[PDB]
Amino acid sequence: ANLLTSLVRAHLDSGPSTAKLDYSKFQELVLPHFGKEDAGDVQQFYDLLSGSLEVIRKWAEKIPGFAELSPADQDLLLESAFLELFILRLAYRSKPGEGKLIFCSGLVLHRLQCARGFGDWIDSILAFSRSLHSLLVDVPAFACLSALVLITDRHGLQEPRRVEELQNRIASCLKEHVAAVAGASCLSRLLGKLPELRTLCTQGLQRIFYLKLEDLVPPPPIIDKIFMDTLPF
Amino acid sequence: PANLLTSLVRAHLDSGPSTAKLDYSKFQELVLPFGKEDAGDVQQFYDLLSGSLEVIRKWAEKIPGFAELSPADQDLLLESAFLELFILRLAYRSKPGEGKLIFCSGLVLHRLQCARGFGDWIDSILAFSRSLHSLLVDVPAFACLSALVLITDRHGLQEPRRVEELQNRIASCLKEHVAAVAGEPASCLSRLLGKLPELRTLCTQGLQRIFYLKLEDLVPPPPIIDKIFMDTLPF
Ligand SMILES: CCCCCCCCC(=O)c1c(O)cc(O)cc1CC(=O)OCCCCC
Repeated sequence: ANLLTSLVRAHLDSGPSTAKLDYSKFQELVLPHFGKEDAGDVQQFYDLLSGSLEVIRKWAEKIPGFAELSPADQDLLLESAFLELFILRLAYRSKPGEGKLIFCSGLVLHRLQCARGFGDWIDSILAFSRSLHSLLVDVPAFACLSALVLITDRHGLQEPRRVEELQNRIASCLKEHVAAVAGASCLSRLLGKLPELRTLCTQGLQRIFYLKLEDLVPPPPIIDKIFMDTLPF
Repeated sequence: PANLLTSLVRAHLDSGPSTAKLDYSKFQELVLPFGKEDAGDVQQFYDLLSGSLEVIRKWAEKIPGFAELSPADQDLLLESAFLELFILRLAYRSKPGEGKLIFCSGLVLHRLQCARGFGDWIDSILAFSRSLHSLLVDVPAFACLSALVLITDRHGLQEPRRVEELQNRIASCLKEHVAAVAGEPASCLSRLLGKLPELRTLCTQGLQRIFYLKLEDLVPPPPIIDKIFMDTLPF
């Protein structure tokens, strides 16, 4: 499809390549102090979230149909899927067999260097990464899946039908791809790990909560809004 | 002083169950099985919190001077210390060598009957309990310590100087007692006061737990607990 192709093109451009990969800050051993954290750690965690939202936003803008949705709805979909997309993209691009977190900017960091800012949450993501990797999801299948996480019903959409339309479009594109390379199943197996993912988002909210409590540095505003809008109260 | 100390001790003892009005009817140390957390666990956790609330208020009312602070400041101090006090009184009352949580009603429960509702937080409390017990804090020393958790600076007080005054009064009372029983005139005291910052950290774990449960939203919190959660979030 030209669609599939546009999805893959959007996806690949939204992450880095082996070249663009940044070992400038990477250290294979750091001796941190567990269960505590300073302002640098907290800022870097927030900055990694921020930059991921910026990248995810540009990625979404290249999904055909997405940019013509209402602004409100664009924001709503992005904000509602952000954490879920952050984790999924992180898990898919990282290298858990080496303890390597690879973020969308190309920044590579070791699990121990992420321990301070992220807490447990980073270990939990790596476990998810390993589990997502054992499914062997190829790039076009993934390029579709990720878009379907974004383009989905959310409460408060102004034009849910347009969203549902686009959702169907992308579903068909995926279905078609997984038929073409076969020559319902992997999918049921994929959906099997969604609870891991729902839990992982939850861990993210808890970690933001905790850091907000700590208040060493204030969250960026859009991250802060997402945190708050996600809360049912 | 003096008689202050005596009023503190009297308030403290009257605010908890007698060794003989203790309730083991619900105690079971063997809990088969997990996994996750059902709704009966969440309600019991909220109910246990609730039950300490009214008791801590009557306890505070018997601290000399406390009723002579502004009503607004009274509410603020209670709400801001509820969690810390709940934990401190629990940690002191309970028996961590045996896994026994003893609540202010007299209800005795095993750490595994509290795990589902409280999560990690109960282990953290028990660790604190064990550590508070190694200090061998006698009842008057404790009767003072608890009051000092309540009577302390908080943001929004109308008369912080008066709160400070009463705080100092109680501090002196404590200092004096710990000198009169340890060897005059500190280590033990600086070790006692060491527990207050730990207690804040445990309050934090409580908020995190309430957050998480509010997120899960099996059962909603009681409004007054909910209000305390919300008022004591700086946002
Ligand atoms: C785990 C609790 C989720 C239930 C919360 C209900 C609201 C969900 C929602 O639609 C919503 C929104 O309308 C705007 C937002 O900015 C955020 C959300 C929350 C949402 O997308 O679910 C969890 C992940 C949030 C960050 C990607």
